[PDB]
Amino acid sequence: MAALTRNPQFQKLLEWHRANSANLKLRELFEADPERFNNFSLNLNTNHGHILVDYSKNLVSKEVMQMLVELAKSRGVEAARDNMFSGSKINYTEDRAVLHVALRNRSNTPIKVDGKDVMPEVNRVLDKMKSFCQRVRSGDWKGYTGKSITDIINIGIGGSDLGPLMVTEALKPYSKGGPRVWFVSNIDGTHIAKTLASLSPETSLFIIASKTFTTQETITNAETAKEWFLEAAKDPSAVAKHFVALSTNTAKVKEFGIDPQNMFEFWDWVGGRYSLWSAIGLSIALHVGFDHFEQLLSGAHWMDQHFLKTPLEKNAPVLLALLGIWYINCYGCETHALLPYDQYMHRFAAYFQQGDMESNGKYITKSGARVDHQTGPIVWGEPGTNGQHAFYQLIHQGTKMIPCDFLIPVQTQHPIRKGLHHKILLANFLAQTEALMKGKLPEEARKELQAAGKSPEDLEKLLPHKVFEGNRPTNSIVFTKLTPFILGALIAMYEHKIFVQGIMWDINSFDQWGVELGKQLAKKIEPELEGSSAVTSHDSSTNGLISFIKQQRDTKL
Amino acid sequence: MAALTRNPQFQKLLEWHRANSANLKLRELFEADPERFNNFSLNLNTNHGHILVDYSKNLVSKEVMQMLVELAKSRGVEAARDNMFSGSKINYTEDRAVLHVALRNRSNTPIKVDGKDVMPEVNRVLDKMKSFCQRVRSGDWKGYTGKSITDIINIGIGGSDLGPLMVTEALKPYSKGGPRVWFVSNIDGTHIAKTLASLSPETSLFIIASKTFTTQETITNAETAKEWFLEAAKDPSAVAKHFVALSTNTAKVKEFGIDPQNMFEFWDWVGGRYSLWSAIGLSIALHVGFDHFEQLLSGAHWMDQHFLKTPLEKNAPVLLALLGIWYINCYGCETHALLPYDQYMHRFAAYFQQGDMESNGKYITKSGARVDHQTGPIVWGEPGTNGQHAFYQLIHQGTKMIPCDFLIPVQTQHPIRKGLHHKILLANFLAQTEALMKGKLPEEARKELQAAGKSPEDLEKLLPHKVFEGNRPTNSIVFTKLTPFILGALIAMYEHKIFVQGIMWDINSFDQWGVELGKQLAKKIEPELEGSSAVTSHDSSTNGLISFIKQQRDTKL
Repeated sequence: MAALTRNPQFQKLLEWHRANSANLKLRELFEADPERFNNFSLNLNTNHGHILVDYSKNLVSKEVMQMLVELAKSRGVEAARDNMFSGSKINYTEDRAVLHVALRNRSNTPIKVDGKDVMPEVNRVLDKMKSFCQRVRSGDWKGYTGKSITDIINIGIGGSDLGPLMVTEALKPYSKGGPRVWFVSNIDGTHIAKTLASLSPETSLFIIASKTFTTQETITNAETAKEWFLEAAKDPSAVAKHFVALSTNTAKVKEFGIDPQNMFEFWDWVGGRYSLWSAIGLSIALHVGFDHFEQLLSGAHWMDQHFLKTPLEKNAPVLLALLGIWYINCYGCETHALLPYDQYMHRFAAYFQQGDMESNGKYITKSGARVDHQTGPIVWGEPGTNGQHAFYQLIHQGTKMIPCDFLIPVQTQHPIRKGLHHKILLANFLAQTEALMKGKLPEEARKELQAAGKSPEDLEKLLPHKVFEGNRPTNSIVFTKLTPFILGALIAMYEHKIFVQGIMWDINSFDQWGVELGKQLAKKIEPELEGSSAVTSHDSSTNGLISFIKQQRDTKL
Repeated sequence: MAALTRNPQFQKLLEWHRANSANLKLRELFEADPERFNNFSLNLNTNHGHILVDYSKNLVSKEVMQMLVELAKSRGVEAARDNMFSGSKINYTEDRAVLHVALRNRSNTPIKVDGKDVMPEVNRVLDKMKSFCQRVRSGDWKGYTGKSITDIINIGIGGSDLGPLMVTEALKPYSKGGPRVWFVSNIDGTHIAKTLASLSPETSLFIIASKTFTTQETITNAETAKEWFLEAAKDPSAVAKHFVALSTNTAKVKEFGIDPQNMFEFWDWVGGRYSLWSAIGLSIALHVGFDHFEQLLSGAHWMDQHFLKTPLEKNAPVLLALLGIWYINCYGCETHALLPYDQYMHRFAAYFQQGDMESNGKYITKSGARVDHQTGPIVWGEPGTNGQHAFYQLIHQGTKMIPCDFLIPVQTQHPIRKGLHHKILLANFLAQTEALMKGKLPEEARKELQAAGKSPEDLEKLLPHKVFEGNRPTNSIVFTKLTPFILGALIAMYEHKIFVQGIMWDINSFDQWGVELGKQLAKKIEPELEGSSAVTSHDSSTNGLISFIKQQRDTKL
């Protein structure tokens, strides 16, 4: 088997689930214990706002939580965590440290890799970012015609895109005095084309985000941007005024036409999907200002310290991880829904699709043996209340068990109409988890149908359709306000949840070998598309699709 | 038990799956039969472009497809379809017809409800839409200060939002010379606030989209918009120049204060999640022009006729539906991924989250029996290559089986860099399904590591991590170009897929009782948020969360 399934604490948990889980009813758990909320929630005071992690509406008892905590311990979570924080090379397939925690280490306590403190270099790059932010935001940095920059365009894929996009979207209110920010990520020419259509080459600055500076899609997009730029500027020396790099490849950066002074470095122990805290976050710092960027880092730092210092049984990311293990490995739930009741957080779910799924969508353990159990879930979601009018029908009355995290700030950035909109938003946030837990009994629905004037025959037919079975578990994560600090804390919290789950499954949360095959096959297909000659080098489907492409590309519609 | 599980053709299929499915290996199926693509694909000629539905990379044989088609016949799919098209009241819990097909019935062949042809009224409203679009787009329609309209704002949620938003996004290249379109949907005040911040009351036209005209989010947003407008206009008569309604509820439209001549009517047999084809599509027609809206309808009509007239074994929506049944009810796959390799289609998956999940996320059958089998899947996805660089790690090397539909136009709207971007996009579209099908055997990975010059120890350490198990099934849907017509055909294709699955599960695809409970509970919580006193009326979590809200809402951050 595998490390997890051979673990006696896991076997005990699974056996208990088999024997007892059918008896777990949320309605009954709350009725039996008025202290349930108090005992199954964490009210975290960060000194810059509170984060309430309410996990009480979960299918767990004290005994279940105890078994889960014991499993975390016996899977080595405490030791593994300390190893991450100390710069041990826990990314074992690539033999790398995992040090996104160093990027936001505001305390500056030395963290060594290969015997050398990484903090001086972390802080040097941060200082460089700060100086660049001053130059651009002040208007001192001039474009090729001598005008201040009004637009910043981040070009990057995956981890070089999702974080900066999600964070600038979430922190939009903090962008007064900052340039507009745009994100180009898709190789699909539509993306860069529609972006450039609304820009002036005189006042636009491009941030090319790529560690190697050879990333195909990113560099292609970058080269398209440069071509567009040079059509107007007609001077290759002007490129340095309008293009900067988040990279370590000095030579390639120089060759592109970027001044190497404007290459913002990061390190191999910064995973792409954990990189917004590094140089990769430059577009964030430009948009909302360096002070706000430091606040974002500080919030993550607070959560890192919480994760590091807190006993497992009251440790927010650990508990979220454990509830996930319960639903994934005991209930067999494929998915995890992230439902922020916040329009600014509209890209939060998409972000954690990479953060969670690329980390933990794995099947080989540390020993090299295949898992014989489930690993990472499919993450998905849309903001409330919109989701209520799209897919909550299935959550309430479908055939899937779907653990959901509901998230909301207490204070809105836009308290319009004396708080009326936010009052309604909050009411829905609370009602939905209540509804998912309680459901609606036949006796409740029957009375409603009778009052509605339904005939005995119509009532009988309609009754089962109107019943809500309930017993659908949720987490409610509520925070004072979505500030840079609080957002930082929330992202870090999920980062550490993902870490804990990865350790428990005995997988590597920090590599991504599963992207390789698609890349290899794409490189082979690219040159085959040119010209009218038949392609026969693949399976008949790939061949047939290519044939269709060649036949249909000249058709006039 | 339920109709599906009692069905002998279903039990035959499931028994076959149990005995034979482990012997289905895609790589070997393709190697053994050069005709596989030919035998398991449909090349549809619409006379306005081709749609290739390639289902050959699925875990199916001729025998499987035969059994599925036989099951469709046994479940009365053709009769149920004919009943939909004829105006039979197949929405049995609400006693309503289901006639989104009437909305786009370009043939104008009578379709009767209660003995009365619906087509005259369908066409009357379409004519009203056409006339209104001409007046606004030409600049003839003037605001309260005598200026042409520059901005249209759709206010609506769910079915009154997702379609118009998805379609205007997808058809963006067709919007030249149209007014800017905005979508306000969330009750979250952020949504309307940041929209109004960018607008002038003098040049903005609001479109209040609501079937019932009583949805709290929509009416509240609409009232906020009206208040903002009237603060500037200071004249109630001016509202008629700036507010129109799309609804079935004349009385509530009048009550809100909208001119009866400013109401674009639809009917109870138009489901919200099937409503973009109706008056609800007004924002589409305004943005891209009524001619392009007619083309969208015409494409849907083509697909309607395809669905109606084609033998099941060669019927695109039927085959897509059957493959889904295979994966859901035999393999037990919770999810269905929609992955359009098209940035314009970035909201396609979100649209079908409602279309699919609100339709088929059900648990009660026509007989009144609770299902003892799975119904609708969780739909999710991001456009390629964005999703590709976020979560494909899990699709390739996780522990979940995830049916994926890959979609792409052969011709891009933006053939920049002499087609370079689209070449890369196409190569990745093709390579990913190739990779998912083929995988990479241990011996193949071994040879690669050998060639890289890895030591025996390093090779052995890395080997298992480099293996791709493959055998991951996909559909590839490729079409000449994403025109209004082709988009209409594609949306209708999935609508009918959803219909077929619903009939086979014996559920009602056209009601949505599951949204009621959340609405009820939110109304109760609303007034409880007012004031500083503790709430004790609910379970301890709901109470505790309310306590947190009250304690945290006055903290200065």
